[PDB]
Amino acid sequence: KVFGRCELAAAMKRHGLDNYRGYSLGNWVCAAKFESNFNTQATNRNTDGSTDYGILQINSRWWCNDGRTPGSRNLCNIPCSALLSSDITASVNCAKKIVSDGNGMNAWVAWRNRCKGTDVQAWIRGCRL
Repeated sequence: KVFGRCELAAAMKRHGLDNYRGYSLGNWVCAAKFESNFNTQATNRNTDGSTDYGILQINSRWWCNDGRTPGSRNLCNIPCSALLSSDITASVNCAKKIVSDGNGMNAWVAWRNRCKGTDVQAWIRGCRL
């Protein structure tokens, strides 16, 4: 599913991401924009042989099981394919664990490089939320 921006904002907010670990909803919307372009089906192989999955590009070395990543820990206890669903529940639950791991949203490289320090509230402008 390719979400609209405000559609995603509304779903993330319903699932309790706004202000989760102190990160406003715009941070989460911005991260999804630059991780996946709001596409739940996005997959991207990493250099280490792991793959990133879903709207928040969650990795198969630590967080989910894809059956092809040696050393996988599967800390979210889910198949990586659950992160590709049109229903973002599994991605949100896993993202809540990731952002709680010590480095906050720095865990998302695209957030660090493209969102952090910017006017992230622009990402929810115009939305009825």
